[PDB]
Amino acid sequence: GDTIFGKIIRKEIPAKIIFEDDRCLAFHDISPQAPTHFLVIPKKHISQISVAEDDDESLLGHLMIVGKKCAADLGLNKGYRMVVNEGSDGGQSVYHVHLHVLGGRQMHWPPG
Amino acid sequence: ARPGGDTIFGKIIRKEIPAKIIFEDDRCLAFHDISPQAPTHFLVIPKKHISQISVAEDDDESLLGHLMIVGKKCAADLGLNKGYRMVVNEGSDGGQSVYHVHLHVLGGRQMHWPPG
Repeated sequence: GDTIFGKIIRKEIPAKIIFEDDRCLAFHDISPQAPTHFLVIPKKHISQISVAEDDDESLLGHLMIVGKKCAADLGLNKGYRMVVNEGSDGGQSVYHVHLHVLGGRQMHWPPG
Repeated sequence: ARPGGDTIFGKIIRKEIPAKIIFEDDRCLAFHDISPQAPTHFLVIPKKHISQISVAEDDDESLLGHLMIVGKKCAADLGLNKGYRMVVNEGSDGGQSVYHVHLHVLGGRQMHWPPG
């Protein structure tokens, strides 16, 4: 089923967009957990990483490459953390695959 | 220059130091973390040495995606039916301690927010 991230992709509700191409979108998280906290999402509706297909491998890697390029452009020269949540134990909040990128502060261990 | 490099992860790739290996293919290796932060905590690493995600090349996209696909398949094979968290750390603020790219996969308990 549709999600709020689908609405963001379709431009039906606002988001602070950092980068877009034909296959993904990066935008600042509405509930940031670090001075910089953004998401990179595919335009294809994959509901969760556990259901991603083998043919999705390059697309998933593209999310990470876009994420690292956006992080550099946003000035995260001291580093950052990338996160994908799956399911209830993973704390996944929206059932549309999304890569979190967080930085601008020391990230701690354990990662939640 | 041995394939995989001489970080501990390169040594693990070449079977020069022991590891508890879950899965291995021509591109990557999954093995259990020695300092687990959850009841299940493993790492997926490429066999190609890339020091950190910030220096990955555009042509590394398929490999990076493969780490995630292998991570999710291993998580299912290990019975993480209630979910899990995948983490890549970059540099000092990310807490990266080994400069060979690695994907953490953690599960078997409720993970909390923020993720560190």
